[PDB]
Amino acid sequence: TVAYIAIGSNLASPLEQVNAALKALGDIPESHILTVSSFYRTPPLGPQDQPDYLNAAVALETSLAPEELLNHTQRIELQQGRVRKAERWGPATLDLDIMLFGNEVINTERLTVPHYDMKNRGFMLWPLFEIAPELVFPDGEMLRQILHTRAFDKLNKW
Ligand SMILES: [Cl-]
Ligand SMILES: [Cl-]
Ligand SMILES: [Mg+2]
Repeated sequence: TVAYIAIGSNLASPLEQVNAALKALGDIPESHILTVSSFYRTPPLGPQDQPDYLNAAVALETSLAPEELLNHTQRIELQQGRVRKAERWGPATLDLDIMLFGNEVINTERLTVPHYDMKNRGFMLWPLFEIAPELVFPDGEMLRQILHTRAFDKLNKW
């Protein structure tokens, strides 16, 4: 099954963090990285000069069950980042989100696929469209269509 995973970092050298996260993701059992997007740059909300976010998307072929994949992504986040409690409202060392898992729809306390609000987050959709321009969401909506009809500025590259 192809899982699409969102990667985000705005602390401790994001280029270093995304690269470590990619390596970790690549090591997950019964899984293989199919494709990686370019790295995008998402500035913060606010003028106060806060660190920009590096965002990416990964196509991960996997024979794992969705909750099994989640066990590894959470593990990776916990081992590589999640250093201070403030990161939940503020800058983060590493965020790993499972965006999509094949055409599955999943709503458990643990795991919600498609990811919460992802259709309204260009920092997710732009890199996903780079690697999967023909993608169709589980409800039948085309990703391309979503980007042609919602108010997303083009994200600049890192
Ligand atoms: Cl850099
Ligand atoms: Cl959907
Ligand atoms: Mg392997």
